[PDB]
Amino acid sequence: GPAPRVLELFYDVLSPYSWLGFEVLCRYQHLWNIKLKLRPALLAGIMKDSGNQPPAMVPHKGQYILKEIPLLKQLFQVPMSVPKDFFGEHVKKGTVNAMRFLTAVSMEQPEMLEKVSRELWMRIWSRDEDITESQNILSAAEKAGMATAQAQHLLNKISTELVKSKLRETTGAACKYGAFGLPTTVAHVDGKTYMLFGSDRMELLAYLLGEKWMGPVPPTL
Amino acid sequence: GPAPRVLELFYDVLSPYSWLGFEVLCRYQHLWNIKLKLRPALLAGIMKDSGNQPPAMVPHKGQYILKEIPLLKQLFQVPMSVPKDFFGEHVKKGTVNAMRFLTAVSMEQPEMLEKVSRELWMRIWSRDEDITESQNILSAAEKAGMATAQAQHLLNKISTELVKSKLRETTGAACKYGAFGLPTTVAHVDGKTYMLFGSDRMELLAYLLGEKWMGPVPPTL
Ligand SMILES: N[C@@H](CCC(=O)N[C@@H](CS)C(=O)NCC(=O)O)C(=O)O
Ligand SMILES: N[C@@H](CCC(=O)N[C@@H](CS)C(=O)NCC(=O)O)C(=O)O
Repeated sequence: GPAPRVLELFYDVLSPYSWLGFEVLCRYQHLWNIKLKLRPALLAGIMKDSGNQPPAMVPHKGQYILKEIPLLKQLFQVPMSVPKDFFGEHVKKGTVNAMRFLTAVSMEQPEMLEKVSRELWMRIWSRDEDITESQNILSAAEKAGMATAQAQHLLNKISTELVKSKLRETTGAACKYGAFGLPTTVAHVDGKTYMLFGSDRMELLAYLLGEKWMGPVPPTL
Repeated sequence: GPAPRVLELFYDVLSPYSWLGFEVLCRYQHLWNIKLKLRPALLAGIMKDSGNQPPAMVPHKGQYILKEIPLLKQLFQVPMSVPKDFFGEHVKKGTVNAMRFLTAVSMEQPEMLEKVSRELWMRIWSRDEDITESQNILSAAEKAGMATAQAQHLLNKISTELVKSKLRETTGAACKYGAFGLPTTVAHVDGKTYMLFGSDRMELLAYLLGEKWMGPVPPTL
């Protein structure tokens, strides 16, 4: 049939909404005529370029997010839980090491990107564990089924210039597309380019794609 | 059968997303076991009684909104078109008048609230006409099917203290629920209270209610 439409998903494991958007597209890549391309980006890098302000700046907005997540995780069926101090410890510690590792993985082990991204989320957004320390990142990759030698090998590269600039490029591409936050999904359909922000634009995306929307947890074939 | 669940929708005709959320709930009040209670509120008051600035302050973000509206109007099937001087004209001015009239309508002519609200949006958000002048607001009420004498009568009360404070009270109730923008929908289900922001949370609202989601334009049959 018709060539699949390419979907570029820009995300940062630091983001709970990115994990929601990510699981939804991951589920639909076996149902819609699409080709999912995972693009590891840095939220901080995107908020920096886009000159975007902290969505928490507003007391009711930040509060709202923390009360919303526990409801959305049920709908989307993603085992996540609001950290003990998200806006404090995880956000300020950062994700550069994680995002750079995922970048290395997308360059050398593209078939593991999905699972390793999921494991890093399981740590920070499911078990409130740390994902800034090499041995922790390494544990995530190993749970994702990656061999210890291979994981360590990629980890050794996150300090490389190839990987460092690959991350900066990938997050610059998202801004060039107009990104101002994550998740950002860019859909390439019949010569057109759509940029959708958030994990609640998957139903609009189906419409633009001419695909059928069946909820965040569509029925497996 | 179980008593219907009350859904409170806070909206301001100034808001294009409030109109989207508004039409969605208006179409589902015939399908879901719910009771829709339209609550006219003033965005500006919500923006103040919460300290939340206009979302267009982030350059990349205002642009996203104006590009997204044309796509969402199709999905939702709502005849809207983006104004010209949205800022130094429609917004800079205000809707205080239109929201006060809608408040008077909700107090004396509750069965016309829906239609009149829909006609005021048709003006500002569909034909880019004005809705700050009495004779204009009047025109909206007439197209809604409201007799000119009745409409004029209500218009004469928008200066009253009853009406003025009713609008302030209603928009304050939104803030007490945690509102930081519009549309804000508050669902009361089994003793629990959910506050959902946006026209893109109806699919989560359906899950919380135990109802079936069938897109922004459910099968009226
Ligand atoms: N409404 C979106 C919210 C997504 C969101 O708030 N993402 C955060 C990072 S986890 C962000 O990038 N925000 C930028 C903004 O709100 O302008 C959803 O339901 O997924
Ligand atoms: N993504 C939401 C956006 C709703 C929105 O942007 N609402 C505006 C008024 S029209 C607001 O009150 N924004 C406050 C904010 O974004 O913090 C939707 O699809 O409804």
